[PDB]
Amino acid sequence: PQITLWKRPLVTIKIGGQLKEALLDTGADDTVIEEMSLPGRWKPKMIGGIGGFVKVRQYDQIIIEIAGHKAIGTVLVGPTPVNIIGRNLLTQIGATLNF
Amino acid sequence: PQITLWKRPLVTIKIGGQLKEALLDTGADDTVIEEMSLPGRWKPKMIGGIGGFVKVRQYDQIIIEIAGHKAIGTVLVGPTPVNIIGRNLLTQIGATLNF
Ligand SMILES: CC(C)CN(C[C@@H](O)[C@H](Cc1ccccc1)NC(=O)O[C@H]1CCOC1)S(=O)(=O)c1ccc(N)cc1
Repeated sequence: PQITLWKRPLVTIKIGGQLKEALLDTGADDTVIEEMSLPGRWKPKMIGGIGGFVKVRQYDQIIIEIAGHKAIGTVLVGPTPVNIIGRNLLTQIGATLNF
Repeated sequence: PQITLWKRPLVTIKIGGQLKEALLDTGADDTVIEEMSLPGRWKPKMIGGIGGFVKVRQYDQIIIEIAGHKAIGTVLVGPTPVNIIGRNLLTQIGATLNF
């Protein structure tokens, strides 16, 4: 698909058996999802943006289905106001910015 | 151009005659620039990011060149980890996300 940016680029994802809406965000280095349980080991991380930093849990080797495409990578879980698909997974689905 | 996302999508912008680096950010509704002098009056705006809400200065109808493409629109000035080009100006330069 070709997604225009007149509105927020929101897509459905499936993660841990759950359907969520997420923003495709080229300015996010990594994917961060609202609080949920994920399998496996995690370690703490701080991520920062407008308004400062938030503490998240970093899970590796997580599979997400993004607008029907599967990708695997690191997912950060924490108190984000919006689910964000970041570059670490956008690359895997072949997403590019074009102008 | 086509910009892939293996690295941060950093481009050169020109604003006030000065070259700056900025991040193309589909997850940002608005464009946010580090502190600098811009002409004209400003009005208050609250924007929310991952860490919370913050007050910034809104300048309307500012001329900015982004990776060689001319835009004229709203620029917010405030404490930002990086200059961010948001959807309000990505749409003016015709940017789309493709996968
Ligand atoms: C600020 C950029 C450099 C980094 N952020 C991504 C941005 O796309 C961010 C995404 C977002 C949208 C809505 C609410 C909360 C966050 N939009 C954003 O702040 O919009 C503001 C700036 C002007 O318009 C409004 S991030 O969320 O802090 C972040 C940082 C690290 C990772 N791993 C994940 C995300």
